[PDB]
Amino acid sequence: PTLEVFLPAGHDDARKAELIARLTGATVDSIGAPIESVRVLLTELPATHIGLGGRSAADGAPPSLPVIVAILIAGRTDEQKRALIAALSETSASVLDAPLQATRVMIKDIPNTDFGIGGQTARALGR
Amino acid sequence: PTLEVFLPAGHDDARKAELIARLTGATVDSIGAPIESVRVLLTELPATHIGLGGRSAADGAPPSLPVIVAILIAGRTDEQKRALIAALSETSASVLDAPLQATRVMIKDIPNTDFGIGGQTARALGR
Amino acid sequence: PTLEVFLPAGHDDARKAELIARLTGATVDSIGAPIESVRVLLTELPATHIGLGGRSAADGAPPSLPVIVAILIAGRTDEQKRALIAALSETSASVLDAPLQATRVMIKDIPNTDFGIGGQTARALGR
Repeated sequence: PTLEVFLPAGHDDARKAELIARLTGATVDSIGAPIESVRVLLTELPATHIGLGGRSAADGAPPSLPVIVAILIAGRTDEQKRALIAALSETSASVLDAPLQATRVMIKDIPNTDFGIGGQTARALGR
Repeated sequence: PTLEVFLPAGHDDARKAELIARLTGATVDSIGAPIESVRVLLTELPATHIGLGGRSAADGAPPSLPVIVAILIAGRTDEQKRALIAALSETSASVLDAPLQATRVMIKDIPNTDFGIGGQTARALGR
Repeated sequence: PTLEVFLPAGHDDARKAELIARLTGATVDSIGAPIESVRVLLTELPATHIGLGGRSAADGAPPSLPVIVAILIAGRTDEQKRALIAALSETSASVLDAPLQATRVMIKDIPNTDFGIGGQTARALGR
């Protein structure tokens, strides 16, 4: 699985490492992915680059991050996704001290014909 | 809705804020999302990170219009999507003094099982 | 590296597998990433979702795909990035039978503090 996490700029290395550790744990627990297959990509945004309701965070918008994109090989059930969504949301909210209501998760379900690892498709690899 | 706007570096904070405000308004008009639900994420990239036709601006490609990825919960109609592409594109061209002809919008539908709002799935809510 | 390729829906599995293999080789050649580290996700788009000039592909827009978002651990040189943009663009255009001028590449650099592999940061792992 590959997570892209949009978060406010400013957090220190220890907090970011903790975010990575905890979101990875949340993923492993939720959808049973091998821990070494979980990739986390943190994308920091300045307040001037974050908008909610047409207002920038620099101009006082309420919190709107983290937004997490979770890229998964197709196959997880609806209720497994529901569990993933709950776990990533509560974990990222806790670590970053963000309101849970502000979190958003978007799963991108990728057909096994449409996903490549090492140049080989997930379908080729039996996934 | 969440818009990720891939933006070449160089615009000042006022133009970024104007873009956030006007893209948000275009989204509200075209697909009728509650304004408070519209998120804009500006992904500002150096010219060396942006390829057009196989080259960066630094290697001779013409300047880049924004590329907007519009992430929607599944369920918007074809007419709404048509209106969204037009509105976001006209707004981009107007705000950035740029050719309408080169504006880009890519819509990604997320199934309601795959979308998370405050830790709950869209489907589990009324969506 | 993590590549997301926006492409028209409807390509057959053989062509998608070829695209994944060839984009992977292009990435290894260009920036020297270990082949097993290269992940590719294809994001298929309906023609009504693909906007250029404020009109969708289904509504008569000129070719505008493939668009590739390449997320890299930071540290690649401008020359490496130039090579990557060229190779990804030429390869994806060739495989998908698309015009080179339609292609776009967007590179996101992730600091090694912001990149996770198996719950550990790239910096932790000596990357």
